Amino acid sequence: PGFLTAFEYSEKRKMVFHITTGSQEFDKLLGGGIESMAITEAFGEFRTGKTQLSHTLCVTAQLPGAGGYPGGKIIFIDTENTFRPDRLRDIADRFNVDHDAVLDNVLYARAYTSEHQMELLDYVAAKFHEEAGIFKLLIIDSIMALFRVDFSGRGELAERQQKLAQMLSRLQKISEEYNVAVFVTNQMGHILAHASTTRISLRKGRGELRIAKIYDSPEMPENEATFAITAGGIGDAKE
Amino acid sequence: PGFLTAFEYSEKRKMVFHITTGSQEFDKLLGGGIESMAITEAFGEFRTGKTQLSHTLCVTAQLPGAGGYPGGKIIFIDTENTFRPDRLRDIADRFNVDHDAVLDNVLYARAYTSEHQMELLDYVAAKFHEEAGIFKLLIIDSIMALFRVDFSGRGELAERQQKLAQMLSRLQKISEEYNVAVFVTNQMGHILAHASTTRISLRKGRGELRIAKIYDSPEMPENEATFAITAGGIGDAKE
Amino acid sequence: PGFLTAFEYSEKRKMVFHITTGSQEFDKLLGGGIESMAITEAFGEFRTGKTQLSHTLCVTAQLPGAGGYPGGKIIFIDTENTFRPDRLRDIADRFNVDHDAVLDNVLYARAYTSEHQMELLDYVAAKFHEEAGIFKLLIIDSIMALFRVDFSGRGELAERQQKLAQMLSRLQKISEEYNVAVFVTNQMGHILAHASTTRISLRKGRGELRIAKIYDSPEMPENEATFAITAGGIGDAKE
Amino acid sequence: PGFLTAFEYSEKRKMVFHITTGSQEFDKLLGGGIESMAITEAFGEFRTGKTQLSHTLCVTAQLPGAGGYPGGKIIFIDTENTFRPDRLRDIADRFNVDHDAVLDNVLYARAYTSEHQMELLDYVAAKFHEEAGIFKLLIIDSIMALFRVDFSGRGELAERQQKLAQMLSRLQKISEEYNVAVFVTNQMGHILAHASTTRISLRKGRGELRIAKIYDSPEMPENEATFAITAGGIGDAKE
Amino acid sequence: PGFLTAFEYSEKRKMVFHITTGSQEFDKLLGGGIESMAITEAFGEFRTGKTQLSHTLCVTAQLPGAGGYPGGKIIFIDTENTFRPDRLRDIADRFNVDHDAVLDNVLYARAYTSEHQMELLDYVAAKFHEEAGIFKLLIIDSIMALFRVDFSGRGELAERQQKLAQMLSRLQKISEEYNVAVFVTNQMGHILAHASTTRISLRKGRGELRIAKIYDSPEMPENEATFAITAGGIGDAKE
Amino acid sequence: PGFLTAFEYSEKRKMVFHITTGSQEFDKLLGGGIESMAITEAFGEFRTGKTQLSHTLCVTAQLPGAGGYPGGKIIFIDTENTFRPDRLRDIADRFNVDHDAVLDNVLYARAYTSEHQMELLDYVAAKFHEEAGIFKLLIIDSIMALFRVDFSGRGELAERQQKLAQMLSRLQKISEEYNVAVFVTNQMGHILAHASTTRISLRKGRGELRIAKIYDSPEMPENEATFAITAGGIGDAKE
Amino acid sequence: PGFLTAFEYSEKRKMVFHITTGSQEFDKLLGGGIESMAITEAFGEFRTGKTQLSHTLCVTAQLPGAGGYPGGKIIFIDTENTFRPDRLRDIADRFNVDHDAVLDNVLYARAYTSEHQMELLDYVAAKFHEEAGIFKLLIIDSIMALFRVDFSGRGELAERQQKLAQMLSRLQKISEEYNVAVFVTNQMGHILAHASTTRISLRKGRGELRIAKIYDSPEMPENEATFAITAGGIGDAKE
Amino acid sequence: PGFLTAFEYSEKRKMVFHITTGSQEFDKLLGGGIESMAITEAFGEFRTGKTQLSHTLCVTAQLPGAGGYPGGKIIFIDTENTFRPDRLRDIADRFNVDHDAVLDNVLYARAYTSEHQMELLDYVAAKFHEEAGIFKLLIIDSIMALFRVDFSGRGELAERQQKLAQMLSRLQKISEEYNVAVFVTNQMGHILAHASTTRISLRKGRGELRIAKIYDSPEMPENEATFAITAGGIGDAKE
Repeated sequence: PGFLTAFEYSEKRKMVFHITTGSQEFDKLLGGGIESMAITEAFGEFRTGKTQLSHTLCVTAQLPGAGGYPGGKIIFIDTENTFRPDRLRDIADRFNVDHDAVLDNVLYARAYTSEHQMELLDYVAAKFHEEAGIFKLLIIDSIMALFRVDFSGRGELAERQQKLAQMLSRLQKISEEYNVAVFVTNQMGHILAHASTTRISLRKGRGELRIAKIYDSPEMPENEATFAITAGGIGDAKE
Repeated sequence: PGFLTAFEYSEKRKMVFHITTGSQEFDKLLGGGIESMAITEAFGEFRTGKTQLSHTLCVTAQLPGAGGYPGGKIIFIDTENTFRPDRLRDIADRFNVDHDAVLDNVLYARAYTSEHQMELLDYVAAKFHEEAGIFKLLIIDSIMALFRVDFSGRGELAERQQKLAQMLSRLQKISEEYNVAVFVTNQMGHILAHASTTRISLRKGRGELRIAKIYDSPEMPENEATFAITAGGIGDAKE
Repeated sequence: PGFLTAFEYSEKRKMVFHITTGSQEFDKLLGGGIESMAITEAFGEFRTGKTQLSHTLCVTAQLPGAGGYPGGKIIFIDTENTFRPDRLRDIADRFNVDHDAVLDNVLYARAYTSEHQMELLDYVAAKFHEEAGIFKLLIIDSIMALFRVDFSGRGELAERQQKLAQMLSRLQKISEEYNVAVFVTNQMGHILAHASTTRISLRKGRGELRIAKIYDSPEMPENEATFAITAGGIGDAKE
Repeated sequence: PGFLTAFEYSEKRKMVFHITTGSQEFDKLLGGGIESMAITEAFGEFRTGKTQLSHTLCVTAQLPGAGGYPGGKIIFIDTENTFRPDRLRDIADRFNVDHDAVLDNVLYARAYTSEHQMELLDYVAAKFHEEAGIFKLLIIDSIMALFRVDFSGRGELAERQQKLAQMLSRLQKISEEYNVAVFVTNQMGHILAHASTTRISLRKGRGELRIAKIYDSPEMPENEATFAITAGGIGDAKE
Repeated sequence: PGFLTAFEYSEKRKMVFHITTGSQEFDKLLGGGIESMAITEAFGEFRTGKTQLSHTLCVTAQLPGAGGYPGGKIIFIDTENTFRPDRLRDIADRFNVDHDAVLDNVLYARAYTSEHQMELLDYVAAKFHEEAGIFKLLIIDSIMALFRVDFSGRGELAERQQKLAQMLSRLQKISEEYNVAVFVTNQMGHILAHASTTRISLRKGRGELRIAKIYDSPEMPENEATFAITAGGIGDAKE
Repeated sequence: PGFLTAFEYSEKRKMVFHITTGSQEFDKLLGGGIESMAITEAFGEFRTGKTQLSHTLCVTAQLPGAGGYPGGKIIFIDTENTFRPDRLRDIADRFNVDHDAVLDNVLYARAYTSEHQMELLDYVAAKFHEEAGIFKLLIIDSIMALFRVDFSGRGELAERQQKLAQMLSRLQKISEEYNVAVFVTNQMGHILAHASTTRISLRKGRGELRIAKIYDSPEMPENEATFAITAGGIGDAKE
Repeated sequence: PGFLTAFEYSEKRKMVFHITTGSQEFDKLLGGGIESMAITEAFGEFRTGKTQLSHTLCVTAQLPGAGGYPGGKIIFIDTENTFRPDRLRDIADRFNVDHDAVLDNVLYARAYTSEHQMELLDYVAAKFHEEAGIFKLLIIDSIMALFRVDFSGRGELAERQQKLAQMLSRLQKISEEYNVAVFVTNQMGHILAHASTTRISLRKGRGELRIAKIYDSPEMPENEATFAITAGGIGDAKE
Repeated sequence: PGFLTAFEYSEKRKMVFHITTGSQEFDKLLGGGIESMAITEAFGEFRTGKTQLSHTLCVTAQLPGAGGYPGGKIIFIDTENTFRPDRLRDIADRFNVDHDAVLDNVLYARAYTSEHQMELLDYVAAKFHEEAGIFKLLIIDSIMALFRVDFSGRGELAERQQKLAQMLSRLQKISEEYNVAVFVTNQMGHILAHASTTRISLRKGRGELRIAKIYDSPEMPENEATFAITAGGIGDAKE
């Protein structure tokens, strides 16, 4: 049938793995961190760490971890142009790992147009459908931002909202079907809400520390998560 | 004739069966719980149990019960992505039933687009028309939510309201004609009102307990229903 | 000629028969109750008896009565889905009549779409044109309600008001031409006014009793009608 | 020529005859009552006698009267559905005339649609063009009312005002050309003003009596007309 | 050439003749009365004599008068339907003239539609082009009034203002080219202003007398004209 | 080349001649009066002399005058219909000239439509291109007025402003190219401004005298011109 | 390549020559006066000298001057119609030069339509492309003014702004490519701003003197320029 | 694949070179100055140095400097028309370099239309794709300004915003792919924001000095940069 049983489905959910934020109190809000078969969004301020974090996971998703997560290659479509391999080699250190590796470990792609972006997504698939079990994360930062662009004024939102979900769906179908963890940064019943299953909001608690909270995610705790940031990516906020 | 007699019709209504909410005072508002040949809606808050309940019935509709209700397979189209087989095996327990069963007992399907959703509904039929008397519940949560999406702004509601009922009708025609009990969660003379014969409103009475009320349903009692929630699904609220 | 004489017409009006409301003071407002060759509308509140009454007449129109009214079969198109054969067998009693009869005595049909509804009306005809003198009532509750649905927002009322009367005319042409009594419930120079020759408004006078009044009908009395309701349908309100 | 001389025209006006209202002080406002080669309108309240009067003339136009008016057959297109042959036989009495006659004396036709209505008018002609001098009155009550219906909202008045006069002209061309007296009831430089040469306004002076006045008619008197109503139609209001 | 010289033109203006209003102080405002090769308009109140006057000239234009005006046949297109040959025979008297004559002396035509009206005007021509020097007046009352009708709401004035002048021009081209005197009644840089060369405004000075003034006409005097009205048409207002 | 030199152009400007207003202090504002190779406009009140003046020049442009102006034939397109040969013969007198002459001296043409008007202008050319040096003035009064007519409401000004200049250009191209003096009366960066090189405003200084001023014209003096009017056209205002 | 080097470009800029305003303090604001390979605009009041100045340069651009400017022929497209060869011969004097020369020295062309204007510009080219180094100035006064005309109301600015720059570009391409100095008068990020490289604003300092300032031009000084005007064009303002 | 690895990408970023502003405290804000594989924008006031700076870099990008930047040819598309080779030879001095060189060192192109501009950009490519490593800077000042032009009013921004990014993308694809440093001046989630990776805002600190700040750029410091300007381009602001 065009669908499977509950059992046969939970057969799959046993392959749900979390990718560490690199911040224990942050991973706790996500009860593990980034999840698979689920698009996760990054809510923030003008100056947010989402861009920083993206790299962090560019690696964590290589370091084996909890739940017997092996670690795997990655795809980093960069709409904005803030990707910095240099930041990577700066992190692999805090995790004591070969430089050329982490880098040989991340797939990079610049998103220019809002058609290019999906020109890409429909390709990310092929590479996932080619071989499987290798790619554990699909990080696109930021997805939206590039769409507010090619729009035809506040009169053609209709070609945008239509196009936006025409893909955000194709993004969902990837996540759960190919089993990976898709991360996404941006600054916006909004189509990119039901779309993303977990939404993290970010605020700054005075330079060093950052407060991560949830806007809407299954079993969402009322408490916040205090985390810090440094060269070595994201980590715990000590005394 | 393109229609049957009153007698010949009441011949059918004798096959109307209720599926337990798992909460006596809740089943009383529905005078049995979920009904057949009738779409039932779930009104709620940002954080409602409708999503939880859906699973509850994912099972109750397997446990034989009142009115000589046998129990049967099910179809759970999930628009939102909050279906959790794990929650099931956690309930079958409170009802002392084989795990692999309950699961082998539920048909799962993810709704991605608002066309996909009906691509599905027109199929749910085929499986119902293939063999009969097996499927006792059609649970779609949430039906609407996925439609507020593919819409073309607040200018093309016209393609939406048109499309929405183009199906909500096809949903009705299933319920009564194939005799099953269709449950539906959402958060909205509104097309999805005459559409659904029974509308349940949900409010939270301080974490543990929840107050279920009726917005509009035949022989609707003025009183509310106090029920609780736990791992084992929905149940009665004790002292 | 495409029309007949006054005499030849009054030849027909001698076949005008009233169908009892089951409430003497109610039948008096209608000077007999429901009339033939005339669409009668039911104005009411959120919780009105119109739905209850519909069944009442589902029978009364079988019990011979005043003006030498024989009694006959019936057609109950149900847009809403509140038809209850069970309620019937509960009434035939107060009128001491065979159960299987009353039921074998009513033609049932669910209205799903606003096209289906008329798909039906144009058929109700055929059955009336096939044989005559058998069907004494055409009860559609509610006619409107199902139309507020398939509409294309408050911008396409134009396809609705046009479609609505495209039928409400076909409803009139039935009533007078085939000589029957068409009853209709709903909650709205309004097209469904000139359309219906007799309009009854309903208000509730504290649970037990109900006050029926006229909004606009030939020889409309200024006085109201106090009637009650019970399992056995509609009846007089005693001390 | 496509027109005749003044003399040759006054040749025709000598065939102008009035049809009694049955109320002397009313006939005086019209200086005879209803006129020929002239559409007369009936302005009124929710509960007006125009509907009653229509029948009255259904007969008066059979009783020979002033100006050597013979009397003749009639055509009563009924848009509303309030025509009552019974009311006729109740009037012929006050005028001591055969029942079957008065009735055999009136041509009846129900107007359903706003196209039907004219489907009729263009036929009323044929019967007038067939033989002449027999039909002395063309009573359509109400003309407008049925048009406010098939309209396409307050946006397509343009198809209505256009259609309305497309006929109200065809109504005029009948009146003067075939020489008859067309009466019309309704409740509205308005197209149906220049259209109707004589406009009578109606108000109620406490149940029994009614006050008829003129809104706009050649040689319109400033005074009103006090008339009464009973089973025998319209008559004078005594002490 | 497509035009003539000033001399050759004044050759024509020597054929300019005035048609008496029947009121000396009125004829003085027009310095003779109605003029030829010039459309004259009649401005008035709800109850104006313009309709009365029209007949007056229906005759005066037969009585030889000043400037050696012979007198001639006439064309009275009647949009409104207030033409009364009877009123004529009532006037020919005050001018001591054969009845059958005056009447045999006026050409009558009812204007029904706004297309009919011009269907006529383009014909009035033919009769004027056929033979000449016979028809001295073209009286159309009222020209406008019939146009406010067939209009398509206040949205299609564009088909009206366009159509209106499409003719009012054809009316001008008649007046000066065929040399006659066109009179026109109505109640409105307005297209029907430059159109009409002489505009007379009418007010009522207490039943018997009427005050005629000018709104805009070559060599327009500041003074008014006091005139009366009776069976014999329009005349002077004595002590 | 598609243009000539400055010298070769001043070769032409030596043929620039003024046509007397008949009022010295008026001719001074125009430093000669009407000019050639230049459209002159007449701004005024409801009751202005522009219409009177038009005739005045109908002659002055025949009387040889200053700058060795010979005098010549003329073309008087009359949109309004106020041209009066009689007024001419009344002026030629004050200038002691043959009557039949002045008249044989003016070309007359009535403007009916706004298409006719230009139907004419494109012809005035032909007569100017046929022979030259004969026609010294092109007087059109009023140009605009006839255009406010055929317009399609305040929505189609676009067909009007477009059409208006489509000609007012063709009017300019005549003036300078054929060397004549075009006079124009009317009552309005307005298209008919850059269009007309000299704009004269007119006000009334108590019946007898009139005050002519300039709205916008090369070397426009701040002072006004006091002139009078009589049968003999326009002249100086004495003590 | 479709472009040249910086060197090869400065090769051209050595041919940049200024054309004297005839006012030293004015030439200083322009550091020489009018420039080449650059459109210069004239901002002013209702009564501005821009029209006067145009002639001034009609000559200055013939008088050799600073920077070894030889002097050359000129093209004066006149939209407005205020060009006066007479004013020229009045200036050549203050510069002691042959009259017939200065005039034989200026190319004249009247701009009638906004299509004609460019019909011209695309021709001014041909004459510049034919032979070179002869024409040193392209003076169009005023460019805009004629465009506010043929526009289709304030609704079709879109055909105007589009058309306006469709040319103002073709004007730029002339200036720099053929090396000349284009002067332009008018009265308005406005398309005719980036368009013109130097914008001069003009105010009047009491009849005799005028104050020239800059609105926006490379190296624009904060100071103003006091200049006078006389028959001999523009000159310095003495004590 | 349609994209490269992180390593293989950082392989490229090692070719990222900065081009000196000529102002140390300015280069510090950009941590080197202009960057490569990155469009840099210049925010300013009516009178900003962006135009001046453009030349400065027209050279600096020839002087070898930090990070082992060799120096190379350049492309200066000039929309505005303020490019001054003379200013160059005035700068090469402060950097002691051959004049003919610096100039032979810059590629010049005037942007006329908003289609021309891109007609160019798609060519700048060809010259970059022809040979590589020679052109180190692509300076377009100003990009926007020329677009506010050909727009079709505030109604067709839709053709503009669409067209604008249709290129600003093609500009990005050049920068990073061909490795150069694109500088851009102008005065405006705005499409030309995500578009440009580094945005510099400019304010004037009293004639001599200028304060450069950042509006939005990766690792944007809160501090400002005080720099000066002179004939020799941009430089440091001393005591």
